[PDB]
Amino acid sequence: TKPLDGINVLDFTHVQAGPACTQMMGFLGANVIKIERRGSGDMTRGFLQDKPNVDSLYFTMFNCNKRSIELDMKTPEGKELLEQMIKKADVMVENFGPGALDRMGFTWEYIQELNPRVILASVKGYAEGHANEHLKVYENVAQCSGGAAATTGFWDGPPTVSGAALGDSNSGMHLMIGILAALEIRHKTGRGQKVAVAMQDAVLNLVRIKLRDQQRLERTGILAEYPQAQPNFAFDRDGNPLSFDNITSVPRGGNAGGGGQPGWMLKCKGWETDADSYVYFTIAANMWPQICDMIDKPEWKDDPAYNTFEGRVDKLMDIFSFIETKFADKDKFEVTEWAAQYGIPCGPVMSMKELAHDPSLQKVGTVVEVVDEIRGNHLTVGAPFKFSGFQPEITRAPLLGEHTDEVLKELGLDDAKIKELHAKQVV
Amino acid sequence: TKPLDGINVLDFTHVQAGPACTQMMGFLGANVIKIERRGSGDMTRGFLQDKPNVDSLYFTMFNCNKRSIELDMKTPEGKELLEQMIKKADVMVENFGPGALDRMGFTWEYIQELNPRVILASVKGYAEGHANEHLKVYENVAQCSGGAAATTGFWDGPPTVSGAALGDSNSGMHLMIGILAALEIRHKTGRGQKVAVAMQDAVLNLVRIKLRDQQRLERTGILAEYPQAQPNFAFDRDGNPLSFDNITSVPRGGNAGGGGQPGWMLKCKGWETDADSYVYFTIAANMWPQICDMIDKPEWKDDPAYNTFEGRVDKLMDIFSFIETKFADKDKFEVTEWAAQYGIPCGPVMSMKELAHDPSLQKVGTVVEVVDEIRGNHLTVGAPFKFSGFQPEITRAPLLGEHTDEVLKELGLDDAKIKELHAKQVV
Ligand code: NA
Repeated sequence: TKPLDGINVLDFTHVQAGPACTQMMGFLGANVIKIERRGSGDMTRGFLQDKPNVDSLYFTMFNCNKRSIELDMKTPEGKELLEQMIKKADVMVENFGPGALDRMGFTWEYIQELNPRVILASVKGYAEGHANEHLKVYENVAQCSGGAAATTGFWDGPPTVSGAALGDSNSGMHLMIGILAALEIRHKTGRGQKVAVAMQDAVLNLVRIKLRDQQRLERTGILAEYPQAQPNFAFDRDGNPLSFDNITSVPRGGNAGGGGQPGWMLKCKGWETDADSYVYFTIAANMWPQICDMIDKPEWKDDPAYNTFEGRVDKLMDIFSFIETKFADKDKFEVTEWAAQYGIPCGPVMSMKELAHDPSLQKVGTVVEVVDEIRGNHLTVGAPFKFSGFQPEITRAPLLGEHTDEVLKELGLDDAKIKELHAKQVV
Repeated sequence: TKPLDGINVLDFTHVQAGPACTQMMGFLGANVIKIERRGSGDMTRGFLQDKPNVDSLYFTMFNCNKRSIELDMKTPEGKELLEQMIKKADVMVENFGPGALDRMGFTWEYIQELNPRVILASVKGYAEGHANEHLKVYENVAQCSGGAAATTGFWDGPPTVSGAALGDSNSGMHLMIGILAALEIRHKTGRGQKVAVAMQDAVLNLVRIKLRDQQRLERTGILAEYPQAQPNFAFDRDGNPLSFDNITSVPRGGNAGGGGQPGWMLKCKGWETDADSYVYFTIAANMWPQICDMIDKPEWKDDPAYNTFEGRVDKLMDIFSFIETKFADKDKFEVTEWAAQYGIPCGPVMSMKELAHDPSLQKVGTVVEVVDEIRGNHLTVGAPFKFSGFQPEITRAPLLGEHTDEVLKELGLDDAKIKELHAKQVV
């Protein structure tokens, strides 16, 4: 028994945000019917393919546990089909532009008329009511709109995008929270709701720690845990000093700790010829004696220039630089093992190659080999929530229109009618 | 009616990941009782305070819509009190070290006996059964473990952390999905489950697109949309040109498009003195004619060297450099409007200062002013999901043990018993 067994999802989504939401629902047991445009379908199918005329890894890794039906929703027969499907549905998920679904003939009011129990879930770029609510947002545009780009990277370089899908998949996971919340009250009210997530808002949620920083900066004029708080440390491209004297918006802090304890990205053996030969090393305020033992600096234990966070503000980047010299002949795994002996939070920069072939992630079901006889097997990320009572069973992504007839038969249509729909090119 | 009205949460969490989960449940109506250590409580209270002896902004921005009780769980009386609270709870939430809750007297097995309906939810560093299951993980350590640092930043720079809480808040939002899914299944089964989210796995879920890229690279030996795919553009430390000939793990691509169309971060007027005077500019394949119009390059519309993705691969960075020269005397909002009249979605980098005081975000309830009559008002981020049926009502964060006696009275304790517990230093 899986959490969303019996939950029927009408899935209009494409690209990444929406599809990530409905795929993860499918991993938890939902019956996901992906409605695709006749003859082309989700643009990810043909987006950066690795084999010619085979659905891409972009498509397969975001569309497992779904069935595909092709539908021309601009036809009268298509609209009648939708109406029938909505009456069988628990959740409708879409990421069209503002007002698109209303123009297709299906307002929220009309949807409620068709099915009082159906939840309507949307991914948007900007929140409804925002000055910016209508225009488009790709992955990195949301990262920029939500404060992530401005606070990511280095003080002497540009705003920097995250490799993680802070815009797309993050918004999809946020929409999943919204949909599940709507399911929970429906047990009381018996009624579906409209739920929407703007990509800017999903990013801003994760950037909450930097809105803390903005207020601290306004109130106090300094962020003591940032590199720029160290006198004479940070400079711009042209050699101008960067101190909090002149800083009015949360700056980029390089590899500083964020919402963690102070930390830094330190080089390990092989860093010149291996881009990922680094650890993240933390200096937790309650672990200074342990650190002093590790690096053989007993004289730093009782010295007030070193043994409080306040004392270290003027030299912390010097301390990271010295710690780094201890790792010069050790790889990242052996530095991680060394720090762990002291209980010091520290871990490796894992490469994508290391992650793809890691035995442990395959053991726990986080990296999963999907069985696909048509395209060949591939890896995907599984469910990142682990449950005592069940396990996902991940199955291959559908071919375009693979399940059209199967789905129409479930709506009780006879063979003659299915033949008519094909002949009319409705399906 | 709010989704989680009547859901009683026994909240052991501290720092960021756990508290972000329980706060957002509170925003959706949950009754959150935060169990804190007598005398000190959640470390965020005293972490980077902006005023002496006043709860920090880290604390207040992650602990609205909660009540605080102080409890010594090392005492037999405290353990008995916990047993009573567990019997009235729907969800227990924790982010202690591995085994820590077992050691304080409450194994999953014991918990099930006390209350067959209760859900136990945990934030972990690595998943149960992982080779690294006993490693301590916070924020940037998790960004490193889950593939984000390896794939964020520049090819000639270090692995780079996101300013967004990819580790902590992201893991908390993933746990909330798990909890809501456990509630769904409990409606059918009548039984609670154990759910857990590892920070590595929450990060890797958002890094799915780079696991796409790792398989593409292994299968084909190139990622055509990356800057390194342009011959003689990207160089290493020593001045040698990088190419995918010798790249076997997904590299850092600077400000390339990720899951979006090809893009780059482009300077606008004032970039030397304003760190956030930038726009993200996307070159979507079927927008090339509009882009040619915008930048007055009519020759490029019909030239096969320029008018397809494939043709642009050997010079895309040159094209970006050229487009950037057109923005040198325009600010990021002027550039965005100029692109928008050609139908081109361009995105400004929003500073934290701009976001904190943006009218629109306060209009839609995404940035919210909390009325805090104890500490003075502050801003926070609200619910990033917007519902037709209700609005969150955000109330200020609790003082340490502010609600101890209130909570004990709800358990059925009389004033004499409560007085005894205070005297014995159990609360
Ligand atoms: Na030593």
